[PDB]
Amino acid sequence: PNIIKRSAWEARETHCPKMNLPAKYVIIIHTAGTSCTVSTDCQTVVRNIQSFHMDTRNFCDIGYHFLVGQDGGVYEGVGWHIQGSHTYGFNDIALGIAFIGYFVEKPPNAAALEAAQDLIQCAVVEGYLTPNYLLMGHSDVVNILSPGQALYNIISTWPHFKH
Ligand code: NA
Repeated sequence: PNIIKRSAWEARETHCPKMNLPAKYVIIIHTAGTSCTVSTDCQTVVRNIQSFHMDTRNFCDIGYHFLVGQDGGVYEGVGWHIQGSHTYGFNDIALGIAFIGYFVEKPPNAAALEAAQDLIQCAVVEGYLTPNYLLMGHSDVVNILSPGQALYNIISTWPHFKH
């Protein structure tokens, strides 16, 4: 897919750690904030995410390698060659792809989903991602207690658990 570069959304220039390529994992994330369905709005959101990550979160740059808007566009975060700040303990081996929006109740539209799969496939073709890469959701990294793990299963039987 034709990637919308940092220059397009007027990203703040930085000098961050380099990425270890090819990446071996793809971690899907959602920004959990507002979505965007037209390019101009997506550029604004991406720019504001970079500012928040840097100024408030103290990250070196925006934490995602790429972001996907519901305009069907793929937006360069830090890109292929820069380390992410999206999932601690995996930022230099995992490509963090974040869907712009909140997708708990509804999924991103077909345009966004297809753009994401196209990006992942292209990553392998170009050598940015290993052909035997592991795809997972943000919560799937083992250090984040999640469903299926022994401890999670036990606390899910405790009072007040999600109710
Ligand atoms: Na986990």
